[PDB]
Amino acid sequence: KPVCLVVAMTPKRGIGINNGLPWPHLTTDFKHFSRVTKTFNAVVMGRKTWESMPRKFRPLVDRLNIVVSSSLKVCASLPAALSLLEEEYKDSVDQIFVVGAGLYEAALSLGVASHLYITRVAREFPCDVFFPAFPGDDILSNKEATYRPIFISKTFSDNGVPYDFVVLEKRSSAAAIAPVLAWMDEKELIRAVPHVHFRGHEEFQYLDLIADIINNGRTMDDRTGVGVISKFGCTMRYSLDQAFPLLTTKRVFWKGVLEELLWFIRGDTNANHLSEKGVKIWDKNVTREFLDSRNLPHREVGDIGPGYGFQWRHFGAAYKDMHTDYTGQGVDQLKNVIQMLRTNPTDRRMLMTAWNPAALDEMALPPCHLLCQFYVNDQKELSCIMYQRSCDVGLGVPFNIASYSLLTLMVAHVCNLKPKEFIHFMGNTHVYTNHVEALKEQLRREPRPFPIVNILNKERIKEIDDFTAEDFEVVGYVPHGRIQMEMAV
Amino acid sequence: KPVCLVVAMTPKRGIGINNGLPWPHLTTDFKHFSRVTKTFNAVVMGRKTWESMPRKFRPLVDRLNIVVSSSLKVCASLPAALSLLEEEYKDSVDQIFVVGAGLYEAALSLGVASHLYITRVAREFPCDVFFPAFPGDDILSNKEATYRPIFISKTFSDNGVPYDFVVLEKRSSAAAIAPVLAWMDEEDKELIRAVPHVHFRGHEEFQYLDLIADIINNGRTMDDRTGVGVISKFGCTMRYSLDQAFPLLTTKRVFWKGVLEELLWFIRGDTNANHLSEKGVKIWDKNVTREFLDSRNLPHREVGDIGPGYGFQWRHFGAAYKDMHTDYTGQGVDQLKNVIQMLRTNPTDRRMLMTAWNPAALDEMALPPCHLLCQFYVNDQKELSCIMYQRSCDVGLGVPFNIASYSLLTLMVAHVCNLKPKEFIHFMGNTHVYTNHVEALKEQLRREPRPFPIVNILNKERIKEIDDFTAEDFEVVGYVPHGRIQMEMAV
Ligand SMILES: NC(=O)C1=CN([C@@H]2O[C@H](COP(=O)(O)OP(=O)(O)OC[C@H]3O[C@@H](n4cnc5c(N)ncnc54)[C@H](OP(=O)(O)O)[C@@H]3O)[C@@H](O)[C@H]2O)C=CC1
Ligand SMILES: NC(=O)C1=CN([C@@H]2O[C@H](COP(=O)(O)OP(=O)(O)OC[C@H]3O[C@@H](n4cnc5c(N)ncnc54)[C@H](OP(=O)(O)O)[C@@H]3O)[C@@H](O)[C@H]2O)C=CC1
Ligand SMILES: Nc1nc(N)c2nc(CNc3ccc(C(=O)N[C@@H](CCC(=O)O)C(=O)O)cc3)cnc2n1
Ligand SMILES: Nc1nc(N)c2nc(CNc3ccc(C(=O)N[C@@H](CCC(=O)O)C(=O)O)cc3)cnc2n1
Ligand SMILES: Nc1nc2[nH]c3cccc(Sc4ccccc4)c3c2c(=O)[nH]1
Ligand SMILES: Nc1nc2[nH]c3cccc(Sc4ccccc4)c3c2c(=O)[nH]1
Ligand SMILES: O=c1ccn([C@H]2C[C@H](O)[C@@H](COP(=O)(O)O)O2)c(=O)[nH]1
Ligand SMILES: O=c1ccn([C@H]2C[C@H](O)[C@@H](COP(=O)(O)O)O2)c(=O)[nH]1
Repeated sequence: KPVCLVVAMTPKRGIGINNGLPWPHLTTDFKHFSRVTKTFNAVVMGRKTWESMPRKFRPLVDRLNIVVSSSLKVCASLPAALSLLEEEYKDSVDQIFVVGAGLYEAALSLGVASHLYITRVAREFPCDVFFPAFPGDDILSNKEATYRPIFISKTFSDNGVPYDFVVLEKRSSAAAIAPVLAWMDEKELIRAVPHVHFRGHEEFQYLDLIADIINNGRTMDDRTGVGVISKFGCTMRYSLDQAFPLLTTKRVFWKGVLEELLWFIRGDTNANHLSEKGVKIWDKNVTREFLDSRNLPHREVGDIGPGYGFQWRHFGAAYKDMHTDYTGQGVDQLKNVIQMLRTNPTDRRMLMTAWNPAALDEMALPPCHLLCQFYVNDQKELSCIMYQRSCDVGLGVPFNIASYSLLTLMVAHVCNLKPKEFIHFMGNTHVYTNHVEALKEQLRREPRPFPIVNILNKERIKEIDDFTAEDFEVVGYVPHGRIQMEMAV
Repeated sequence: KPVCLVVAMTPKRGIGINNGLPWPHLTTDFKHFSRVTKTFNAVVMGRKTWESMPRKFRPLVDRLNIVVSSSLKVCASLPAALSLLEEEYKDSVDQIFVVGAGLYEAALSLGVASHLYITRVAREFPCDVFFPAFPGDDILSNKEATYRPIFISKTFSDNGVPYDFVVLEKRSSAAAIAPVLAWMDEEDKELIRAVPHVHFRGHEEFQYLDLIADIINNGRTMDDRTGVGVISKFGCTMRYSLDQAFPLLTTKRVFWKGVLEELLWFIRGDTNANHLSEKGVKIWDKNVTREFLDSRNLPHREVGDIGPGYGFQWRHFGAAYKDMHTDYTGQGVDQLKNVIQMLRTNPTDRRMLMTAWNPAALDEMALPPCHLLCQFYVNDQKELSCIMYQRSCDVGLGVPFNIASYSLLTLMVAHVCNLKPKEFIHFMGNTHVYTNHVEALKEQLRREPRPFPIVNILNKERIKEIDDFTAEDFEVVGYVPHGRIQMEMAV
C-alpha cells in the first residue's frame, strides 16, 4: 500500500489560489504529471481539486479516479479511500497517487506516503492554499521520519517560470574480460550530497568538480603563499535556453557580476568606478602595496593597467593611465565579433582575446579568463566558449560562469539570436587550502532551481554599448546562504 | 570444454627466439599473464615452452600444469590433454588455458578456442617461432569462424617496448524514479559507431573515433569559408597520456615527417613555407599560392610567405612584420623562451602560456591560426602537462596531425626543462568534418586501433635548449598504422 504525493509548489509551499493554480501554464510540468501517474494506476483528489479541473479533462483518462468529498455523487475520507483500493482493485491497481491540501496533510499525518514528487516552482506567486510544512522542507527554501531527495532534475521553464522536478523518499559472453579489468583497476572520498542518485541539475558539474579536486588533486604552492590543491584541464557546460546558471548552493554576488561586465564592455580600467558602487572585487589587487609588488609604483591606486576590457575594445593600443581616452585606438574585438555574428555567422574566427604578452607586465593581474569564442548554428542559436587559465573554484568560478553566460545573453540579443550554451574551459583549476572546510559544507547542500535572467527594455537596446545596470531582472533566485571565503591576494 | 589461448606477439605474429622471448622484460605483461591464469585453473604448454621458463618459477604455482611432449615424465598431444582434464579434474579445475606455437596451431584447428588473450607487442624483434595465421589477424598488422576483438586496452610500456592487451572472441528507489527518467529520455537515425563489437574501449584513440561518430550523428550541417560545407559541433575535448607511449594515431597513417618539420619550423620563428615545401612537406602550399594571397588582399607578399603567423608570434609576438627574409632577433616577445624560463625556475606559476592569436596582425596573415593557445602545468612529481586550444578543427585531416604536433612539443619542452611528459589535453572550438570526407571517415571507423608507438629523443646529451633539436633527433618506434586514406584539403 505505499502511496506517493504529486505536487507543484512555490518556495513558500504555495499550491493554489481561488480554487485554481497560482502560476500561468507549465507545459512540461503537465507532461511530467501525465507520465508519472500512468504506467492501471490510481489517482486520488480532494473535493475542490476535482472542480479546479476543466470538464473535458475531468475524468483523468487511463487512470482510476477517486474524489474524497462527503457531498457529491468516491469516498468519505483518505483512510476509507485506501480501503476501496485494497478491497476491490487489488488486481491491476499498481501504485497509487494523491494529487489538494488537507488531502496532502491527511496523508502526511497518517504517514502512508513513501515518496514525494515535487515540482519546485522557483517564483513566488500569490497563494491562499499551502502544502503542509514537513521535514526535508529545506529542499524548497532556507526556512524521527524525514524526506531526503533522491532525484533532482535539470531546470526547465515555461511562460517566464523556472522549475525543477525532485523526488523525495521517507528514510562467459564477456565475464572472461573481467580478470583483465580486475588487475587494471584499484582515502575517504567526499561526494556532493551522496543520497541523490539521479543528478540532472547542471550545478552538479560544479559540485562534482569540487569533489574531484579535493579527492584527486595534488597539493601545491603558489604566488599567493596560501597553498592550493589543483588539477589541470577541466570542463563544464551550462545550458542557457531555459534558465540561467546562477549558482544556488551559495548566493552569488549578482550585482558585482553585472557591474564588472558593464565595466569590461566600456573598456574601463579604473577599479574605483567598481568600488564606488560597492563592488570591491578588484580592490586588493589595485592597492599601492600590490602595484608596487608588481613593479608599478607609477600607477595610481585603482588602475588595473591595460587589462581585460581594454584589450577587448582596444587591443594593442599604447596604455597611459585610467583617465585617458582610447576611442579609435587598437582593435575593437567585441564590435568585430558582433559584426561577423550579424553578417556572417558561419565564420570560425569569432574570438576575443584578453591575452597580450606585449602588455602583461603593465597589468595589475594577468587575465584569468583570457579567450572566448562564439558559434551560431542553423537555428540561430548562439553558444560561447571561454578559456580560463587559472580558476579559483571556491570564489571566482561561480562568478565567472555567471559573467560569461550573461555576456552570451547580451550578444545573442543584439544579434537577433537565441542564447543556447555556455562552455567552460579551465586550465589550472584550484581550491585554496583555507577554503576546504567551507566547500565541504557547500557539498552538503542540494541545489535549487536556476533562475531566469530577463533583459528589460529589449526595444531600446540595439548595440552592446546600450546596456545599463538597470536592464536585467533576475527571476526566481532562491539560493542557500552566503558562505564567506577570503580572497588569496 | 571451452579453451582460452594466452599469447604475446609481435606485429608479424612473432613469439620466440632460441627457446626464449624476443623482447626484453615486460613487467605488466607478466602481471597480466599471472592474473589471467589464476582465479584452480589449468595451464597447458608444449615441451619447449616448459624448458623456456626458469626453474624457480617452473611448475607455475597455484595452477595445474600440463606439458605436451613425447620425451618427458604430461600427455602425448592436445586431444589427450583435454581428455585428461575431463576424466579426472572435473572438480575445482575451472577454466583451461593454452600458453607454445603448434600447441596454438593444434588448438585453432581443433576449433576449441573460445577467446584469445593477445598481448600486442608493437616492435619487431628477431623471431624464429611464429603464432599461426588466423582469421582476424588484421588486429596485428596490415597482412568460416572469425576471432573478433571485444576488448582493447590503453598502451603500456616497459624497457622501450610499447604494447596493448586485446581479447578476441570466436563468432525500491529505482522503480519510483523510472517514470520521471522515462519521459526525459523520450523526446528526442541509424547511429554510426566506431568498431561497435569492441565493448571495453580503453585505447585512448577511441576518443578520436567517437568524436567522428558524434559529429556525424549529432552535428549540424553548415556553410563555410571554403564553399565545401561541413558538419559541426562546438566545444569538444580529448586527452592523451604521454608517460607510456605517444598518441600517433593508428587508424590511418599520420605524416610524421610533416609533424616534425612543421614544429621545428615553428620553433625557429620561420614564415617561409618554401622551406617546408623543399623538404617534401607541402601542407602549407595551397594556402600561400599567388592566387590565395591576393584573395586575402596581400598582393605585396612573395609566394610562400605565411605572414606574421604561428612561429612568428611565438618567438616575436607583436614585432612589426616585413617579409619572410628579414631578421627579427630581439624584436617582440619570445613567449617560448619565457615559458621555458618559467618552467625551469617557477613550476607553480599559472601564467605559462603562449598564444599566436594577435588581432593586430590577423589581416596580415595568410591564415588566422587554428591552434591558437597552449598552456603548461607541472605537478608535484615533476610531470609536465599541456593544453592546446584550437578554434577550428578539421577532424579528418588536421586533428590527428595537431595531436601529434603538440604532443611532440610537450616532449621537447619536458626534456629541456628536466621534467617527465605526462599528458596532452586537447580543447576544441569549432569541430568539423568536411562533407567530402564523410565516406572515408566511415571506412576509418571500421578499423580497430593498434598500440601507440614510443617516440624517443636521440642525442639527449647534446640537447640543452629548445632551439638545439633538429630533424634527425627523433625516432618513432613500433608504429604500425592502417593504410593511408586520401582526403583532399578544403582550400
Ligand atoms: N499545484 C498543486 O500541486 C496542486 C494545487 N491544487 C490547488 O489547491 C486548491 C485545492 O486544494 P484545497 O483548497 O486544499 O482543497 P482540496 O482539493 O483538498 O479539497 C478539500 C475538500 O476535500 C475533502 N477533504 C480534504 N481533507 C479531508 C479530510 N481530511 N477528511 C474529510 N474530507 C477531506 C473535504 O470535502 P468535503 O467538503 O466534502 O468534506 C474538503 O472540503 C486549488 O487552488 C487547486 O487549484 C490542487 C492540487 C494540486
Ligand atoms: N610470447 C609468447 O606468447 C610465448 C612465446 N613462447 C616461445 O615460443 C618458443 C616455444 O614455442 P615452440 O618453439 O613452438 O615449441 P613448443 O613449446 O610448442 O613445444 C614444441 C614441442 O612440444 C611438443 N609439441 C608441440 N606440439 C605438439 C603436438 N601438436 N603434438 C605432439 N607434441 C607437440 C613437441 O615435443 P616433443 O619433442 O617432446 O614431442 C615439440 O617438439 C620459445 O621461444 C618460447 O619462449 C612460448 C610461449 C608463449
Ligand atoms: N507536479 C504537478 N504539477 C501539476 N500541475 C499538478 N497539478 C495538479 C492538479 N491540477 C491539474 C491541472 C490540469 C490537469 C489536467 O487537465 N491534466 C492533464 C494534462 C495532460 C497533459 O497536458 O499532458 C492530464 O493530467 O493528463 C490536471 C490536474 C496536481 N498535481 C500536480 N503536480
Ligand atoms: N601473454 C603472455 N605473455 C607471456 N610473457 C607469456 N609467457 C609464456 C612463457 N614464458 C614465461 C616465463 C616466465 C613466467 C613466469 O615465471 N611467470 C610468473 C609471473 C609472476 C608475476 O609477475 O606475476 C607467474 O605467472 O607466476 C611465465 C611464463 C607463455 N605465455 C605467455 N603469454
Ligand atoms: N583569489 C582570487 N582573486 C581574484 N581576483 C579577482 C579579480 C576579479 C574577479 C575575481 S572573481 C571573484 C571576485 C570576488 C569574489 C569571488 C570571485 C577575482 C578573484 C578571485 O575570484 N579569486
Ligand atoms: N582544411 C584544412 N586546411 C588546412 N590548412 C592548413 C594549413 C596548415 C596546416 C594544416 S594542417 C594539415 C595537415 C595535413 C594536411 C593538410 C593540412 C592545414 C589545414 C588542414 O589541416 N585542413
Ligand atoms: O575571474 C577571475 C579572475 C581571477 N581569478 C583568480 C584565479 C587565481 O587563483 C587568481 C590568481 O591568478 P594567478 O596569477 O595565480 O593566475 O586569479 C579567478 O579565479 N577568476
Ligand atoms: O593546424 C591546423 C590548421 C588549420 N586547420 C584547419 C581548420 C579549419 O577547417 C581550416 C580553416 O578554416 P577556418 O579556420 O579558416 O574557418 O583550417 C586545422 O584543422 N588544423
